[PDB]
Amino acid sequence: NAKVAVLGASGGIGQPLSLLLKNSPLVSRLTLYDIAHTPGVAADLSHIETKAAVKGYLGPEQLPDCLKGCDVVVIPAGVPRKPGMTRDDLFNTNATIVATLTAACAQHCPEAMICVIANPVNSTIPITAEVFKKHGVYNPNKIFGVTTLDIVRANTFVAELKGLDPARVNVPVIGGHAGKTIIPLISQCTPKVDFPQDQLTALTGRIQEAGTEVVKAKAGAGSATLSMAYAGARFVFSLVDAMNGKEGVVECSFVKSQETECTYFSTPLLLGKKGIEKNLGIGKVSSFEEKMISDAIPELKASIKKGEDFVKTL
Amino acid sequence: NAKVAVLGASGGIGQPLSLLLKNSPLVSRLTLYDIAHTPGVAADLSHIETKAAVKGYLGPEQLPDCLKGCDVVVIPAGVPRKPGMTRDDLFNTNATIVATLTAACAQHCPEAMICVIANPVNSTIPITAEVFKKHGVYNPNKIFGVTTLDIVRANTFVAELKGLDPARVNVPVIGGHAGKTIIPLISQCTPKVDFPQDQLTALTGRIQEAGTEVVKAKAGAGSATLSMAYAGARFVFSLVDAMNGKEGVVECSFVKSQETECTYFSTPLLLGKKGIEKNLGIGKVSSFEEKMISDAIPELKASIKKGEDFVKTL
Amino acid sequence: NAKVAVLGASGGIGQPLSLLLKNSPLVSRLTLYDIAHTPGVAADLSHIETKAAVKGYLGPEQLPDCLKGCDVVVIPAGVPRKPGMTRDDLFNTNATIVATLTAACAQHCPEAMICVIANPVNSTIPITAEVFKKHGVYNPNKIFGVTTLDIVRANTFVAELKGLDPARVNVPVIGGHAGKTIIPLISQCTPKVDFPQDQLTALTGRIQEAGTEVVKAKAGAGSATLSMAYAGARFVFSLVDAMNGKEGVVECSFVKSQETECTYFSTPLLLGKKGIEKNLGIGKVSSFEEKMISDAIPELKASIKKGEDFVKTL
Amino acid sequence: NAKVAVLGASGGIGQPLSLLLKNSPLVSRLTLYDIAHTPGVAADLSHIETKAAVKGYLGPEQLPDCLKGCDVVVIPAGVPRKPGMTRDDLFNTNATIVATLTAACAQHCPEAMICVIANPVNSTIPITAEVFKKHGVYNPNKIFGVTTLDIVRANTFVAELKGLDPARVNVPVIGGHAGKTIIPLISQCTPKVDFPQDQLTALTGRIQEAGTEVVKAKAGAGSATLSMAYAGARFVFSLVDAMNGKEGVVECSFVKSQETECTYFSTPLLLGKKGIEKNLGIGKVSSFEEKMISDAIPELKASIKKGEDFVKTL
Repeated sequence: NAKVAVLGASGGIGQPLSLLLKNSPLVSRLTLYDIAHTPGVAADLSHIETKAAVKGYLGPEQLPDCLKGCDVVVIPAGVPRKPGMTRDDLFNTNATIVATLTAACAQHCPEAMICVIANPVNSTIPITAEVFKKHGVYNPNKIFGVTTLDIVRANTFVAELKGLDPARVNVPVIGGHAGKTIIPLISQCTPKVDFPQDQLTALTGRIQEAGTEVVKAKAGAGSATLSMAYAGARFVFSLVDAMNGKEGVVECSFVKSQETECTYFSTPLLLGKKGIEKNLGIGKVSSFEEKMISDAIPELKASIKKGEDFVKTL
Repeated sequence: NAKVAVLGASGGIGQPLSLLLKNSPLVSRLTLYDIAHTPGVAADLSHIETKAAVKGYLGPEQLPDCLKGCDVVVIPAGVPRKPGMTRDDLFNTNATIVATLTAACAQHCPEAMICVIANPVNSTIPITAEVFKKHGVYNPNKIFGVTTLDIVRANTFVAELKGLDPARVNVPVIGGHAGKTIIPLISQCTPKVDFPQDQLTALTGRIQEAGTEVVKAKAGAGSATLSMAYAGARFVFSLVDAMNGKEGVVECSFVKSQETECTYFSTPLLLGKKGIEKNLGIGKVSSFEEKMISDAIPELKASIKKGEDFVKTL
Repeated sequence: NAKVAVLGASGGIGQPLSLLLKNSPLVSRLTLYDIAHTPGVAADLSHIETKAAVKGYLGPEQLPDCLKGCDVVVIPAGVPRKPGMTRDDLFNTNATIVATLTAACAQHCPEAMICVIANPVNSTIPITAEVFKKHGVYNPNKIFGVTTLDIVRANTFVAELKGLDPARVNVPVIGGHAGKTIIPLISQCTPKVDFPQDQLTALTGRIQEAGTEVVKAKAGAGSATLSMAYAGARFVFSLVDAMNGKEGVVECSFVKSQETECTYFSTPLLLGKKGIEKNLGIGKVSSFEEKMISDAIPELKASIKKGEDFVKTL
Repeated sequence: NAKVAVLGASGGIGQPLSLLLKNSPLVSRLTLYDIAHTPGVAADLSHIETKAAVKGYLGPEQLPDCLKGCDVVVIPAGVPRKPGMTRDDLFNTNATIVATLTAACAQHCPEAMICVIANPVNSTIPITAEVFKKHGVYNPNKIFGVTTLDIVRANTFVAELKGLDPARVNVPVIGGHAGKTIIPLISQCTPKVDFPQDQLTALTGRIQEAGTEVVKAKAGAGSATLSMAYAGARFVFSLVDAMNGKEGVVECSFVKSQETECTYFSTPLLLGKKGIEKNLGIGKVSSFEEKMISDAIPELKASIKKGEDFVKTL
């Protein structure tokens, strides 16, 4: 079974994400990293009656030990938004956080699956790749920008409008994770759904700005933590099931891609033992959906460039 | 199709508990109450792709709306311990919180299952019962002091020592929830385990002081939260399974009892459609376990009387 | 010339108290101790344009370095109250904190003035004294329970009612620091003030419950911090000035005594180079005030015994 | 008889600031505003034996009552930096906070002195000015960006290197408050000091990034709070002294200026009853200092226009 490392385990996302991972029979070893509180979070989780052995590591001195033999590394670490902030306002802090932590992964568990939640994902994935490139252990099949929350939100909002059980809805979401770059493919939704354009546009904008909606609702107490923990655990479970030989596992994720002109893009991915087995690509989309893909590419390029430029300055 | 209310849903226990409940197909409605942050927590959780309708309530005016029509109310509300404190040290603050919240339950959802997590459970359950008596709606088959975390700990520690799958381990734990009153019935464990005496003594002590162990490890940042969320969720699920007619559902819980001279006591309970179907009692125990029961009684009685006396000062 | 150590410098009282000490011409060196955040606190304060050299220490291993050569040790360390709690609810944690910290003082700066702010003062001073006795380093003229806040409050409340400037009001307060052990001597007030018995009783009760009123006003966010830092600073400045040879320095403080049948009591103290120069005693009091002293004695003796018995068990 | 309002009085800066203001004989009315905790902060502070009347206000509804008849308004409200953030990263959040609070000032106490601590000061003072203009109550003599912490730091560092008492050191700092816009005029220091060129660049670098060093030293637990409180208090005292007719009070502050190409600039100001009595200007500076001024102007203009643009789209 899998050894999973959580970098930033003591934060708002990290604690409940670590709880969901500990509850899973797919995990046998769970290592927790942060700069504060980890030993306490680990002692807490270690009492839970599941097989996953839990250990907390504190400070960069113990970071190498945390990473040894890891099959998957999830990185919820990062500063959350306050009302008013854009995801780009977090770029500077989260870029150096992701740069520092992915360097440690490249040095200590370069063969591991790397799942980045830290925002803005549209720049932090490029950063992760370039950091891995500079260490000479670059593998684009094992680096994932976790955009799963966008799919989870689309499913819920569609299900609510159509009176369906969200657990049986699937809405592909492509592009990236910002405004802007979030493209819900309602045309490719299962079960098949039918919305008027004004209702479709409202639904689309709702999915696009759902992160901001939660920031407003929290009124300065941060951004999505619990739903983000759910989405992160879902993606890790999908990846680990696939690594154990489960067939047909498809998740959208922001990865190194030659699907569009963007070197990085989020599409549905067939997962497996090497990570990305096959990029299933964008597929058949509406004219409305195609317009969005075109409007988003400009921003994606900037975000990719910004992230790549940041690594060169190091 | 269960409707569940969480009173204290914005706290360290409450948030991860609410996440676990939201993730469950047993829950169709999840109402969250606190004095702060509930709208943000509910907005966060409402995005998760499960059927449970989530709503946040804030302030005294909204508490009745939160409770109306509930099948189960879980009360993690309360102040946590710091290193050096006993659970009894929290009595004066948490007794008032439990009194107020359980009074609201007696008025607005008297038929619901009331699950009290707030410590010290040995006194706050007596408070809850007396509050329900005052409102003329006391049903001892529906008031539960959640001691599940002790069983979860016992399962984990037994499994670690013997090298077992803790999912397969069930250790009955009786008495109450405070240092000396926690009595692990290792002799009644399934699968049956034999420990040499020195391991048995260290194991029993470890279970009894497990809560203090986590408080120490957290070093001033509170008590167990994530494992208490796990334990609380587990107990709610067992209760909901029983209400849906599932047979053979057994959980230990601190309830109104006849087993000893203590009017409240924790034993294994067969659960059913109206809560406690049958108190299975203490059963056959070792001499060592019998001695531990004898030692627990005076402290239990003292904690029980304290709770009763507090209600008489209201 | 004075070197002052602050034990608990990162806490709610500790940070503002450290700020006030940093701003004083009397302090040459300011060492700050805590189990978290001290380096950031020391760095923050070291930027202030005063002569005191500031350094932050972190964890028990660095406590000896923090204490070496200290002239005055201030101990604001400890857990604050939440609404509902009494000061004795903090006993178990704050007793353990005080016994540990004062044991380090007795070893590493036995000659220093020990100013204890940690509550309950009526027990924590007896604890401090017993720890110094156990190390064979007894000086009852150097151990102070900081009750200054009671005098500060009394001054303010009298001043508000009579329309005076609180800066020019002085009210001796004797006894201890908990509920009815707080005995303000309004008869000895300067300037002379005329209160009828009904207003006198209201004013006295206000002074006695002032700490509880702040806890209620803070509604879960702790106890008095800023006013406590002010009073702690005032007492440390008075003590240091007396150590500089300043004449006629008098402050009420809870110390080991033989003024009443309590072996510990707060009275006006003439301070000097060796700490307590002379205990000025109670002086002449009204009948109302004599009754309060008599009613206070049972509670004080019990708190003293509780504190002393705590050290003997360790 | 100065009435002082503190907007953001419950924050890390606001609480110790409010304490220092409460301790001063210059203040007669102290009104505290925030969105949480102010009643408790005011209760705490109201016990201190000084004459300042203290009142806590809570939420936008009580903001007019807080500001009514104020002579000075100090605004420490704002999100603090975490390691890796620039002050400009805080812009979107803090620009909204400042625009809201200053609009209320313009509506309810338009003749008061407005002192903004909220970062980035280089943009937030322009926001304040434009907001006041939009209400037609613009007075450039009464709006102050509090840069005093830069001077306090410069004094301390100079004094440390030269073995001087920092209380009797004065180093003018000009420009703005962000990165290279901080320009310490070591050539104008009193007493006169000579530094070799290598030390001067190091000394200048230390002063420029001093805020960042405290952020890193706090390692995620915020930015400077206690030194900022000290600096905020110093500036308010200077300004209040001058309003009572005290002569020769000089402070550097980021104000509306015609001293450079920039609309706003920090230089030594002579303060008076009207606020800015006279802008004392940059004065004679070295070639090194002239170079820094030249390099800084492009960044200052950008920050200025950014803040102006923000208000122009409300």
